[PDB]
Amino acid sequence: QAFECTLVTSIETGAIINQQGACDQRVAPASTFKVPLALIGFDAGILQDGKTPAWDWKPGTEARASDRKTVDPTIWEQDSVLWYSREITRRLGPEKFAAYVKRLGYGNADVSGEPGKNNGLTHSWLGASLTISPVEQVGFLRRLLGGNLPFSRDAQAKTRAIMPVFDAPESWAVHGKTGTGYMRDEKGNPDRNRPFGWFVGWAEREGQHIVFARLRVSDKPSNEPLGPAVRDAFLRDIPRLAV
Amino acid sequence: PQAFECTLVTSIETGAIINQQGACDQRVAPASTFKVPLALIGFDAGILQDGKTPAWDWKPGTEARASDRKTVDPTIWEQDSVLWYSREITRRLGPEKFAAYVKRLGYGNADVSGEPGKNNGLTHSWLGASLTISPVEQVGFLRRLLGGNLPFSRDAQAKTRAIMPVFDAPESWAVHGKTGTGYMRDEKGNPDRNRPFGWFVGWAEREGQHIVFARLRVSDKPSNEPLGPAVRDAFLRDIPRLAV
Amino acid sequence: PQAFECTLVTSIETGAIINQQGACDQRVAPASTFKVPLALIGFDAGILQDGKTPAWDWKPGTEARASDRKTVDPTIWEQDSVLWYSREITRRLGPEKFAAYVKRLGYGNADVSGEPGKNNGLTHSWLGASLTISPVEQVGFLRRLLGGNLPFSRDAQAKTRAIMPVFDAPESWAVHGKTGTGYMRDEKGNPDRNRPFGWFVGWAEREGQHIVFARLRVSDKPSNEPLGPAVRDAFLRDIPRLAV
Amino acid sequence: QAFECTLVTSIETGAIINQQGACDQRVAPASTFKVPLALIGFDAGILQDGKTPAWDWKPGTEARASDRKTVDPTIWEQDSVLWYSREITRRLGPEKFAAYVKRLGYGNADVSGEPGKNNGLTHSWLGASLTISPVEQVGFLRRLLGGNLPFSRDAQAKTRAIMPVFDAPESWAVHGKTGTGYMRDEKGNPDRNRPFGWFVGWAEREGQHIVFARLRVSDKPSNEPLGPAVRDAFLRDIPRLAV
Repeated sequence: QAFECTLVTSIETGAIINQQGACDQRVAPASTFKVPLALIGFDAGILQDGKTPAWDWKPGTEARASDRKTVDPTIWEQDSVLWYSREITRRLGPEKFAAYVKRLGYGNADVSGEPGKNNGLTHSWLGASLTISPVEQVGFLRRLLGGNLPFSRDAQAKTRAIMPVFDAPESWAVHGKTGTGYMRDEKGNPDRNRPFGWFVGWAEREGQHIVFARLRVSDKPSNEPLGPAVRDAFLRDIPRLAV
Repeated sequence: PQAFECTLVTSIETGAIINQQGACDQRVAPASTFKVPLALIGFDAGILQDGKTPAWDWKPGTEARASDRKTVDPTIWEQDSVLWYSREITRRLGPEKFAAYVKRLGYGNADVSGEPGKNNGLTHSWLGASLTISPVEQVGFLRRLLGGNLPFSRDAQAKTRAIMPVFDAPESWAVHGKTGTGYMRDEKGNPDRNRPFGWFVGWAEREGQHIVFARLRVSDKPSNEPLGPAVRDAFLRDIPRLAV
Repeated sequence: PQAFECTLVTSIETGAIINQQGACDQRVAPASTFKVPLALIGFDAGILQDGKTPAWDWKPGTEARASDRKTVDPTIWEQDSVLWYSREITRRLGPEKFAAYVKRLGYGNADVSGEPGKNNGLTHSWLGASLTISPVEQVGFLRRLLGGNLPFSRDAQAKTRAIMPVFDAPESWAVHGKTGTGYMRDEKGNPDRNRPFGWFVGWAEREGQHIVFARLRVSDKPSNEPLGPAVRDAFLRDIPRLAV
Repeated sequence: QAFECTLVTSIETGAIINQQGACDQRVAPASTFKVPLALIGFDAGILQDGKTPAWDWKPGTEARASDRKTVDPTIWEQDSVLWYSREITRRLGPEKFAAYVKRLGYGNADVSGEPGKNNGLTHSWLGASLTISPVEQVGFLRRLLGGNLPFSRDAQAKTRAIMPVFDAPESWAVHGKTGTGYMRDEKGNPDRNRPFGWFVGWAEREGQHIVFARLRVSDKPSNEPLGPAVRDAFLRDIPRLAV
């Protein structure tokens, strides 16, 4: 159980450009969920623009030691700061959060979490219940770029605006979000020996517009976060993959 | 008690024990976890300046591993083995300074005189010749190092922490740890390749949460793999659950 | 301002200007510094393969100086004059491929339609018939070429860089540059042999240090020698000073 | 302002075999200074043998783009790698460097650099203060080959052992070091239009040992480094000159 899936699709044509692997295995989105959660936050009025609201880290909430303590939506997409996402879902509540996710048609749309643990608002996108496949990531991103999601066009445009931007060889302008996670073991604990990494988003060059998702599931531990390593490998591969 | 494993995890913010398996008071040679206090001694004594200085070169007379015959700075010294770099620090210190520094630290039994009749205190004391330390004493030393509370300059303590190898772990943890490997001494001061042991000691941090740990595994069967790396990989896998 | 000189030098590692003399936005014909983008277009279109392929022969019906009536490959083509080799590349492209390639490059004004009524877009556009570019636009194009950041395959960009002429300079610099020579157009689109101009554009590299440059001299007196080689030799002499 | 000097001397006699020009004009040794600096490095313990120490190029230091990034004393004499020589002098410090050169009696023995620039440890042998004539180069090399220099014979033997080796016509075995530099203009900047090239060393064949130095100072720019061209010309000339 260790693989890598890559799906590259033309937005204009809709046709497959490049597909490696079956691309239908569902795993937790990890922090690629910051893209649909940003859309939900902007639509609900919790998030306002790229700089509003700026929240301060509170003791007792989870964040990396390298994370910045004052976070706005733009920095939220760059750092880990799991508490920022958890504050958004807390302000939504269980019922608004579940209905929002069902309106998105995002993966299995299961944010109830683990049964008997009441962790749907804090862990569902980390491995507690919510899963999504590379083909469904692409399906969601295509709908986001076409303005077709049942969310306000203002919230959709702001979601695209805080997406991290990267430069790829051969003049490809890439907008993408990384995600790092770990498969659960028997007891339901994160397994450091089974990391997985996402890189999803879209890219443009001249007239061409593409949308992609790369997923790599490993069965050996990684010293670095796997998400950034998957992204770097994909940024190097994207000029060859898009021809 | 021929074969055992001990784990001690302590919270910096509260001072309380988070998790303890075993008695954790069995004293054993530090065996290259000693690079943590030796780095502190080096920075304080002026022998070391920063993570890139001094960069010493291996010389043909000095015995070393094949991969250790190169230029080495304090950062590389902590990442790889490079035993000769450690021995160059103690050679510059001398026996009197080295004994006074370790005694001032209260590090284990603070005995770096080596084996009597062999004059190997500067070269083998932390490898099994005299110096021993327990997991609870290692956590005690690490706890004061993190707070800048050892009787040394805060600058030297900060530089020691900065060259510690870093590892990523689930649930936003970042682990700064040093491994160690060796063999238990026999009935009369000699290695016993049937009783290997492994260390992994250090600290781990999230935002507003710091913990200090020491893991010691002593076996009664030989092992192909060095025990240090195996102990580290298992602790990094366990630390998300041992921390809550 | 009929006569002037402009020099722009930019750092790749930082993206910042190192040295600028003059405004550097005056557009003139590239005049065989266009061999750099035309080589890129040639490699990308499959017309050119590598530094030695294809080797085309001059044929008796073709305009050329005495020294250019021989076998020519891309390496020789960038080293020597050989205007007919450039004309053979654009003939194989055709007007619509040539115009789209230059527009895809964003090279200067991207106008290769030539002088209206003369149908010389494929033969004279980069020699003063339509296509113009400024020193800042030369540096911008060369900066992207050096990083493989033009909208072409990294292979074609690498082969374009490999056939650039190389010159050595003091302080361990190696300069990869292309010269250019021509005359300014007059009031009604005709050569003004009293206003010669010279280019020297390219990049220079030391270990871990890359810079991109363009120097353009426009005169108002007829020159003894072609101006390209004179601008080059002066720039090669100046580059150690301008780079620090 | 432009000339070429060549001095060829016998070891068995000390007598001149061939001399073209006056051979007393002093110019900067450039990287023929790598021969005396190698002797200083082995004697001071900074250098150990042909393969130790191996240093790595660090960003911000000067080297040709074609130079290898990992250098030992053998490769040091073959590539340019100005940073390798500069690291050697930095470990000596200003006083040990000047005292070593003074004990060597090398040219004008002036490594203080230009006044006000404090570049004695970085530019003195490139044109900032240190100069040497062809006859002084032969004088130094003759004392190196005889073991006469006031340095350990271990250091002397290792300096000779890393000297580049070339094959010359008519069975001449040549040990030579190349050097390339540029005369300074008014403000002390290197003048590309006034390059100069060294080739110095010794050569052996049957029962004949010769020492030589060739210097060409030009007043027109050189297409390639002058040093290698001077060496190639001298290797062609050496069977006729030693006759």
